[PDB]
Amino acid sequence: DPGVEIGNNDYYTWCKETLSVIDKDLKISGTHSYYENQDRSQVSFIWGNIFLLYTYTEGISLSKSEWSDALMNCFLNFDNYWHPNYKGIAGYATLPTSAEKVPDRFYDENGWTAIGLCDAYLATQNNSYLEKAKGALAFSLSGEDNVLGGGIYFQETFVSLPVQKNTICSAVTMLSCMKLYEITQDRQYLDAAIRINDWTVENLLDKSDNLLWDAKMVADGSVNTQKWSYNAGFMIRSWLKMYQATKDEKYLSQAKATLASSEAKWYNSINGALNDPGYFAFSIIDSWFDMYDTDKNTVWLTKAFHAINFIHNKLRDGNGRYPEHWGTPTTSNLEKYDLRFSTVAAYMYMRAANYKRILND
Repeated sequence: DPGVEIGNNDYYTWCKETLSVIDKDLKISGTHSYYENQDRSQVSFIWGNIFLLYTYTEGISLSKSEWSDALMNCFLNFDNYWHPNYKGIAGYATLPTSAEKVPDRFYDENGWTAIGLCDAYLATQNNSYLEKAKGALAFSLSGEDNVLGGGIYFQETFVSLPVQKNTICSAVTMLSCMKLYEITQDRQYLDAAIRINDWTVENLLDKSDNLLWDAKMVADGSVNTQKWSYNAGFMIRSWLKMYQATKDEKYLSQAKATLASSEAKWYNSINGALNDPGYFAFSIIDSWFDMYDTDKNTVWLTKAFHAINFIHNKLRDGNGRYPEHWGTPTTSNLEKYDLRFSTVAAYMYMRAANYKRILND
């Protein structure tokens, strides 16, 4: 029973507490923008804001009236990161930008954002959210070409990084495509997800453990074989959507094989720890929630609540802050922190609150 794991845990309150501390530490006074880190000297990179977007969006499921304004204010902050036309195409930048400036854009960042904006549209029916979801996803899809036979580049403007195509770009683009396919019923999104998936499985999936390698270098086809939880997790979420859309059992079997291997590699089911950066490992928890949505087996929720309980009860420090990595209990207060460390925890708490509500309905 997940009931045993949920107990009297007030996930909804834990989320609000976490958001309060984030705002205190990192909200830029007089704005709805956030600093990157404890130095409070640079506006945040887009990524930590994406976890806020996800949190407020999920909040709508708990209370539309409580979270609608927060979601809209977040969306309007994202407008600061939107570039309406750089070298012929619109898309989000990693830092605030405007039409007359040169942006630094990433195909993965745009897909992470597209996912959130699709969910925001599903929650609210606000067309402006979907317009940007489509624009962000179009930007991600513009990173796809037949160099290496397919796949999507890490970034628009390579400088110090070698030119490469990356699993996370495949995976967030696939999931975005599947969400927009559900909304629009336009088969071109489904076909894109299938094409990108076929390339990704052929080039970046390790058949020995069903985990995902990180990237493939354009210069020589060499693979970065580092295995990160989020490369598996976003592929699992995508495959589960593809299963729902196609009813082809191959997607479910692949999702289950990759998820089992992800649990074996990263999850200590005894204490609930996830042995990776939180801003990656949360994707395994979202995979468990998707599995519950798929088969209604409550054991998936027991795992999710156990891991989220660990975050609160073992990772949270004496100042209500969160560490980068989820693998080990926190034993002293953090001196350094970036926006994404606590925002991902807030998101997890809101997801947990939602599933607690669903179980008690």
